[PDB]
Amino acid sequence: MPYKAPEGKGYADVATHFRTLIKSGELAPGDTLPSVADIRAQFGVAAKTVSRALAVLKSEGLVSSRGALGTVVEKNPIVITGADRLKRMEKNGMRYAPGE
Repeated sequence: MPYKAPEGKGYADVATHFRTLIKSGELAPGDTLPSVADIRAQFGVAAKTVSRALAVLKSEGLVSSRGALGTVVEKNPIVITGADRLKRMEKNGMRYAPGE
């Protein structure tokens, strides 16, 4: 784990990279949130910034406060009914992390 420092980005980059964690990451939907340390290296972001995007990850990263198993990532599947919402047909459809 390389502690990757945030050069000039906020909780947008983490929200973006968290969408990857939820894919294969180890943090699939149905698993509970890791400590900020895991994010801190995966997200080249500040160790407070994870806790920032987390409030977005309720809709975005699919997480919800679950007072049983803990802060488990299965809240609200992002409104994806097409590739437009996730890939955006405005921009080029180049390779994204398909198994990270």
